[PDB]
Amino acid sequence: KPHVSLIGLGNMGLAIANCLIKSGCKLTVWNRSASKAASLVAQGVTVAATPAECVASSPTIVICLLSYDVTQQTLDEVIDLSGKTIINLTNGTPQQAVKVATLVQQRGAESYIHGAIMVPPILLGQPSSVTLISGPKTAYESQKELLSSIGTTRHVSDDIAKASLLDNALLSIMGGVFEGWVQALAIVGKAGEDEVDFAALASPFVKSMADWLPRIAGHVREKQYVGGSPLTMQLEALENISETSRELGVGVLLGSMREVMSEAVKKGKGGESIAGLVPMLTELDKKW
Amino acid sequence: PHVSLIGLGNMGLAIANCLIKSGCKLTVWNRSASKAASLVAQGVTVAATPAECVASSPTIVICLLSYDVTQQTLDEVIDLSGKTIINLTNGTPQQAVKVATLVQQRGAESYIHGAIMVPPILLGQPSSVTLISGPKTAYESQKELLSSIGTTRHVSDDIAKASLLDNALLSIMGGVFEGWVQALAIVGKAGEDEVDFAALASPFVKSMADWLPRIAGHVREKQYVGGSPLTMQLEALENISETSRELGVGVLLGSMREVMSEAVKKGKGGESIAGLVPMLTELDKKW
Ligand SMILES: NC(=O)c1ccc[n+]([C@@H]2O[C@H](COP(=O)([O-])OP(=O)(O)OC[C@H]3O[C@@H](n4cnc5c(N)ncnc54)[C@H](OP(=O)(O)O)[C@@H]3O)[C@@H](O)[C@H]2O)c1
Ligand SMILES: NC(=O)c1ccc[n+]([C@@H]2O[C@H](COP(=O)([O-])OP(=O)(O)OC[C@H]3O[C@@H](n4cnc5c(N)ncnc54)[C@H](OP(=O)(O)O)[C@@H]3O)[C@@H](O)[C@H]2O)c1
Repeated sequence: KPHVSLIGLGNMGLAIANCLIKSGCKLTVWNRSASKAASLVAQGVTVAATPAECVASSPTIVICLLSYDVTQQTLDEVIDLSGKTIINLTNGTPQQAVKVATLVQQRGAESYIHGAIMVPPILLGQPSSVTLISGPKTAYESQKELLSSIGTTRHVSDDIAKASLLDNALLSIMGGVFEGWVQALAIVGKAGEDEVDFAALASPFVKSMADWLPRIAGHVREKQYVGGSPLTMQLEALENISETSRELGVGVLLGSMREVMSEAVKKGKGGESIAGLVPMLTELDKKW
Repeated sequence: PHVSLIGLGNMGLAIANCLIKSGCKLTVWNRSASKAASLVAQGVTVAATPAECVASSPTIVICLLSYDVTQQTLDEVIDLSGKTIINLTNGTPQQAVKVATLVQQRGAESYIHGAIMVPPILLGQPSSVTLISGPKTAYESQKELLSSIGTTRHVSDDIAKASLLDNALLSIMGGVFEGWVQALAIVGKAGEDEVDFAALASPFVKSMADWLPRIAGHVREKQYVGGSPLTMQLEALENISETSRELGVGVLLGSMREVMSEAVKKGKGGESIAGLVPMLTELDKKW
């Protein structure tokens, strides 16, 4: 029954709380909306009135808030972190991880590790469900056992910023997948198809796309841009998705993809593979 | 078995090589005739014109860039009497109906539309699925020939269906690529190995793949309540932009940020990803 504090009782915060409770720990919680602790009071959880009193209560602080900005606001009056390990499970950018690591260090925190939970709340605590962890190996190692309450942790690096870097990279893929999937479902739906039957038909094709991704990552690393699926042809197919959508009276996502491919053609990269879009991104700070 | 092919691009040349490998008597036409050079050794006949290529065989395969190029290339093909047309040219549902009409008007026996769902290098593998729509009988007749490009799947008697499902599947592919390109740009600029990243990512991408049928049920059942609201997802998309700015790396997923923003405005911030589908079905708009 080690003492753990948890800041944030949102969708993911509350799933974290339940995992930590089941693990057999003595849990102090704080949330802006204290009512979100209501389902935890019966399970023997203490609700601290302020972030400060919450952090005082335990040597191990878990944070799972909306964002860095909300994390900075919440930690504002948390003056004393002596002998505390911070486990930050708040989505943010690599520098935001470094910024919170710095905020808690300046306040006497013993250590900081950052975690990206890669599943929705309902999956938290399945050994299958993976959380990526970055920060000092000894710090991970001391929290490993507690952290096993939320599923399998993968320590990806000693660098505090890395779990967030990989988080942002993986959420990029997820964002792209959902954008395409939502566009796919709007088209088949409006045209009077059953979305569940379409999904059964799509799943084998979506698995093939997943299997082509490593080959593409190799192409990117080796700057090998020639294949049988040029950007000119792919752009023509995206334009037909727009027209297909228009024909049905449905809206059109993938605009950034259309824009970056349109410009790619302009710069005489029209004959390159999808791997050729990566240098379009790495060489220019722009929102397509 | 006499087959005519119109189009010797990346996919057209792969089709040609499948049809040769399966013992067709191939006649070809392409705007750039030189693209038939690898086929002349193998005994293929090059026709001077679309008309003379179509004239040469009972069964016509078309694999051109677009509908526009197809109608422009069929401009002086005025006699399809006796011809069965297999159109493997990507296009809209309405374009498939237009070519079917265009080719009927000129005397074609029948017309089927197919959508090849693999790159040329995988064409001819039984694992490679080409969606076919059109008359069952017309498909039944061509099924044997088409076995050369892999496994064909007759999705509907309705000519427009292969192109409907094609556009739907290519939407997913374009999203997946958009995401992957963003991910690779981010981790590459950060000094990570793209191939080691891909190994790490693989389990996670397969997991996303598995989530999609559930989301389809949510869309059909109009069930938009879960533990992953759009406000939370938008916040994460915004962090991908800032992560990218930190690295001096460009950012895609613009239409995804935009539609989620409007969702939040319309009071749908609490909804799941499934709550985006009605944002699209309601309004003709580019996001
Ligand atoms: N599917 C998921 O839910 C999921 C999956 C993986 C990772 N994550 C990550 O987990 C983190 C939390 O996500 P969530 O799903 O728990 O989101 P959520 O349901 O929106 O909860 C957000 C949390 O942030 C707090 N908050 C927001 N604005 C605040 C403010 N201005 N001042 C103080 N507190 C504020 C909320 O307090 P109130 O309760 O008072 O609103 C709540 O505790 C995010 O960074 C997210 O990306 C989530
Ligand atoms: N490549 C793939 O991975 C892939 C996968 C699945 C489906 N497809 C679909 O298959 C079709 C063929 O794609 P592809 O990869 O063969 O594209 P491609 O390599 O761009 O070839 C385009 C073909 O259309 C011809 N063409 C273009 N503009 C023309 C014009 N104005 N007049 C006459 N002919 C013209 C080209 O002639 P020239 O040779 O003279 O330029 C060439 O034969 C497309 O609809 C595509 O979406 C492709």
